[PDB]
Amino acid sequence: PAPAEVQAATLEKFIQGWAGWTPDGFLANWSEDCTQKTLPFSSGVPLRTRADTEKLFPVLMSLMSNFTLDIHNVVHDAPQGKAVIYALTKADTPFGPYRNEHAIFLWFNEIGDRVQKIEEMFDAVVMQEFLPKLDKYVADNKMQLGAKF
Amino acid sequence: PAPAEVQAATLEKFIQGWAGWTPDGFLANWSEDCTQKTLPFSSGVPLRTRADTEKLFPVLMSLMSNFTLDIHNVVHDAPQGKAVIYALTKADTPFGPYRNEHAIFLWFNEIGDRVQKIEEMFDAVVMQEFLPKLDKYVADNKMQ
Repeated sequence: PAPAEVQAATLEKFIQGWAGWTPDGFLANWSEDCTQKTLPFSSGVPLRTRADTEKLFPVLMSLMSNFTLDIHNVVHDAPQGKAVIYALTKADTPFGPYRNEHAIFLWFNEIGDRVQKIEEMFDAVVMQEFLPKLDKYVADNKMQLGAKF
Repeated sequence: PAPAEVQAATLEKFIQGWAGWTPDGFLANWSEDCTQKTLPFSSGVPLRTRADTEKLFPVLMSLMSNFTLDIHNVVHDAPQGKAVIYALTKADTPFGPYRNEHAIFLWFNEIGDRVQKIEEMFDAVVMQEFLPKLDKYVADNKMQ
């Protein structure tokens, strides 16, 4: 129900904040009550709060250097306040080269200046080797995040 | 630009034909030059032509009974003539229960009454168990 030009500006700011690869710069575009869901539902990963996200992303971005974002497809449904992005990522990690692809569904808030809900499906076969190394990493350094992956 | 209502009718006919309610079926809504892409790109699967799909669907259909389609999200970008669907499927197969989830990206043709190309990302971890069973079934029975 937010204006389309307001939604489109948030969509671009969301992409630029993601490509900038800073926690504050990316989380600028998320509302205070934004949740993240990992798809598929069969994976059984619980919803992540904004507080979970604020702990996970600094760990993520400190371990992924030379981050590169390739935007492949953007689909914006302004009357519904929804958008979809298919993107490809790459980076260097202590665990070796990182390669991922994302299908990200977004919901804008009523004002349209923030993202209120995120559902994300990614390269699950490749990530079933990388994400557990992240969790083992967090445990070995006693970083006690209260959130996994 | 293709009208949003024309595109929406194709979107609904695509979903209804996928669920099996439409007459003329799933493939009547695709252009003659429609292709299907298996996401992610890292999987290295070449595009499936319309002829490949017409060969492939009778094999899946024969192996799948009680097919059920659950639509979770539809995102329609009428200005660009694009749409995204997130759906959940289930069926009974000779290999046991089938469970899949789909993130399907759709491009409509210029007029808007047909699907011009498809890019699909599915439950890859679960499909790594199911898809090679299909190839073994095809090979064991000397198909194609």
